[PDB]
Amino acid sequence: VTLFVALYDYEARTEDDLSFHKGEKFQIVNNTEGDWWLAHSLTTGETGYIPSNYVAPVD
Repeated sequence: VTLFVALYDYEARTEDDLSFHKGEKFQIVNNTEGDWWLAHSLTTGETGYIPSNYVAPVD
């Protein structure tokens, strides 16, 4: 798999998005439905939407 890392902090605004900190890592569950991706946090174990421009693939 390709994991992703947060480039910036983000505070959730809705019921279905995740709050996360810069440096948090994610496994992406779905990214075929636009620029908001369904992601799974490796810190919290939660799954929810994140803005895809806030993450980068881990080398």
